[PDB]
Amino acid sequence: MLLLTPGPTPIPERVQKALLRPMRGHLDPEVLRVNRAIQERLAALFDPGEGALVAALAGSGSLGMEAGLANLDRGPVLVLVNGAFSQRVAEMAALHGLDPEVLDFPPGEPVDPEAVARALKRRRYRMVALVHGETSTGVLNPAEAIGALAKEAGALFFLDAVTTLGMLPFSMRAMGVDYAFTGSQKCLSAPPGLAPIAASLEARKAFTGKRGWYLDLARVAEHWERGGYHHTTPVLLHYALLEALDLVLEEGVAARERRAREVYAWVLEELKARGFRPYPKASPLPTVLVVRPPEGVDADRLVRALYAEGVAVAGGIGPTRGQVLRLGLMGEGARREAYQAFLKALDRALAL
Amino acid sequence: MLLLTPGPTPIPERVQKALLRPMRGHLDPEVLRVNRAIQERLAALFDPGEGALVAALAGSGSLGMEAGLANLDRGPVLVLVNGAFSQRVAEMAALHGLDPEVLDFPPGEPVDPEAVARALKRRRYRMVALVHGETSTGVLNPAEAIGALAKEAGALFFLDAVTTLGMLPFSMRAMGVDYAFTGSQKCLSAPPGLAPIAASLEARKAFTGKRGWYLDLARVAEHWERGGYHHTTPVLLHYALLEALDLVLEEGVAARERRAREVYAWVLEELKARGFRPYPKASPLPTVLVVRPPEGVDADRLVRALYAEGVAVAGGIGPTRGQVLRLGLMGEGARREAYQAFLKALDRALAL
Ligand SMILES: Cc1ncc(COP(=O)(O)O)c(/C=N/[C@@](C)(CO)C(=O)O)c1O
Ligand SMILES: Cc1ncc(COP(=O)(O)O)c(CN)c1O
Repeated sequence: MLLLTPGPTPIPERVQKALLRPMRGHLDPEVLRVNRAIQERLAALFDPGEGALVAALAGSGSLGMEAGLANLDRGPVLVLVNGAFSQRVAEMAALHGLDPEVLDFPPGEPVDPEAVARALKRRRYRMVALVHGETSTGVLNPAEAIGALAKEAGALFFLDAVTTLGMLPFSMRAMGVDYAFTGSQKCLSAPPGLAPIAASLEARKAFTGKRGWYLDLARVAEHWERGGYHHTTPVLLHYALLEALDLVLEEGVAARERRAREVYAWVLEELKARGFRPYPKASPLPTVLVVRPPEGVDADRLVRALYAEGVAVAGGIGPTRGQVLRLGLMGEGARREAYQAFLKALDRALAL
Repeated sequence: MLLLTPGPTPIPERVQKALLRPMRGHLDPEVLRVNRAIQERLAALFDPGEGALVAALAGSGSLGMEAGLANLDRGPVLVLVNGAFSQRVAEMAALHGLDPEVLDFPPGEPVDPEAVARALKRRRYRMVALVHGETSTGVLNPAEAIGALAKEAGALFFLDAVTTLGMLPFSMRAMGVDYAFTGSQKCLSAPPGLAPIAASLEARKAFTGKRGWYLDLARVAEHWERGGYHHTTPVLLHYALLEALDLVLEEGVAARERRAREVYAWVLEELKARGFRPYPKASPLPTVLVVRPPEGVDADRLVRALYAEGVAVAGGIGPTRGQVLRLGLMGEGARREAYQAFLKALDRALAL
């Protein structure tokens, strides 16, 4: 089953094999040093700035998302929405009483900085939340510009980097980000179960909220910074993430962005040749190709057909449920060979 | 490094090797089949009653602990405390504004049902919380007795079964338990990263509190009962957990208890002969051997000495910090070969 879902992603033998290494306690100095190494690799990708909290939470990307909200002392929070996942952010903010304010943009269209700027003048915000690459629509948002605006309005900048960290240009310092996170199974090509996070110094000062125990970043810091006991960690996953991080760094994000952009380009031409149409109206996300099937072809049915043909892709989600095919070009998904196989399966699927 | 910490525990080869199976999407029909398989096995160990919610949360035992509290509509909650982990239960209950009422018992001593009976007559509790086996003290609490008292009081019965599920006789129905949980790395001897949970129909009816997103059991239910999307799951851990669950059912809980109790008695005599003394004053937990060191020997120093000899054990925690050694007799920890090596390393350590 070729894995072309825009998360989880294919795992390199080298990484998955790391899960075979001898099991150890979560407080074993060796594991503590493995955790130290992980922080250093993640810092090279995150570029978080001194005094920042860098860790890998024991959960999926969503845990990382909620941790960046549940610990916030207060709202209001300007949630920039243009997709299913920024919608999830607003959903979590509301749940936690951060009195979120939604600034909506049409699915398939990028968030507009000019619009953001005007919204920031209307009220004072403690935090502004954005999703770097909106997986549900295949849209890349202008985070660097947004971050500059947030800093001007004196608001913390929360950024979902699931579809970008490890594959596209990323830097918290450069984008003025106060909180970033991803999942171990995204562009990092590691097995799912961990959620790398990064909280700047200013984020930590504002993170005095106490609404959850498991996701309390203060408790998390005690283990990741001081080696104290918070809760038992998925040690084996830690092994795999460290190995996965070395792999990413050996290649370098520049080369990884090229892989994605190149394949994205010809796959779209191949799909347009077959009647498909790109979903994003502008500012496409290189790591996730989202397309509408040919007229008269049911997207979800096509996903089921592709599965039967040996290839797993994703259907739409949130605003695009039942309307598209979402193709992963994150990590090992972004491979010429993988997509040539996908096209063979697609043709078999379309013939039925 | 021989892993004899009372959690995590050594992992069977058959179990760890399952982590090498082909990665799949969290919604892949094959994975959903594995999940239903997981539920079947856990229901066999939990014996939760009809309509109960059974699942494996993506997180450590602590996530399972908080999940049964953060989802509770209202308190007050009578938290029976006699160890570090029942104290954690109290800390979570407070955070979530469930008005916890703590009833303390001396560390090293089991909770007394008669004292609980009186407390339950002093006030009407929405829930009664207990730790089946307190890992910090090596004490086994009278879960069955307390559950009968809870049912009479009309209170939901919350039970931490981390050191008991998968090794000691257990049944939510027989014990009147409404919420039970454990971790994958405990008696199940699987890789850490998952937290098996079981909520009774009555717990589900009362679980209408919305305080956390990730740990919302209603959302978890949507994925584990209807195959819907909640968040990406640790797919490889799921593969491993199921394999570990089968290993448990193939041996049988009755036989696993016997295995643990047999080693407990033998190791304890060997340790007494060497000047060690049992920490529990009554009702010793067969799955966790807690001992005080010989005269003149420091507990934490001995733990480091053992590590230097290639053996990993835990020192005290919470109320027993620096006063004891805690040896794991859970899952693969309960093996003669393992503890014979322990004694060899121990005598080398004691010689210095
Ligand atoms: C932008 C974005 N943020 C957060 C998440 C949450 O991560 P996790 O909890 O699923 O680990 C996803 C996952 N989106 C997936 C890959 C999974 O449903 C998809 O279907 O787009 C995502 O695309
Ligand atoms: C009795 C008890 N309860 C809960 C837990 C929580 O598990 P974890 O460390 O896997 O979060 C533990 C293990 N620390 C425990 O021993």
